Order: sequence, then C-alpha cells, then structure tokens
Amino acid sequence: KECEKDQFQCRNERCIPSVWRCDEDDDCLDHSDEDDCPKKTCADSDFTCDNGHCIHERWKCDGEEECPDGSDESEATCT
Ligand SMILES: [Ca+2]
Ligand SMILES: [Ca+2]
Repeated sequence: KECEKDQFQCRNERCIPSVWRCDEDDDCLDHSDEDDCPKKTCADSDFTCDNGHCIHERWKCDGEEECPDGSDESEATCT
C-alpha cells in the first residue's frame, strides 16, 4: 500500500494528510506521524536570523546580509 504524494503513511498503513505529520497530535494511533520529527528551530550551530531564517555561523557579521532582515550584520548582533 502506498499513500498519495501529499500523504504520510502511518505504520499501521493509514494515510493521513502530510500536513498532519509532526503537528504534535497522534493522528496515526501508533504515534508514527509524530516520531523522529525534526527540531522545530535552526541548528544550535547555525545563526538564527531575527525573523527565524537559518544561516551557517560563518556568515554572521562578515559584511554581506545573508539574513533577509539583515540581522546577521546588525549593530546589535556584532559586538
Ligand atoms: Ca499528527
Ligand atoms: Ca553576513
């Protein structure tokens, strides 16, 4: 059995909307839609821009705005 490309397949093989994957409610009844869910946020090793965009730490404060809000280059950010 294989679900639509817009679906998550539970271990019991129920299909759910993929939008229900990792939404912190067990829709599968086997909890499989909520297993091994990615970290909600950036890598701790990445710089998190103010707006939440993730960039690699190396590009923090190096003259070019890799953050869309430019917070990797802000006065505040670089001390
Ligand atoms: Ca869910
Ligand atoms: Ca930069």
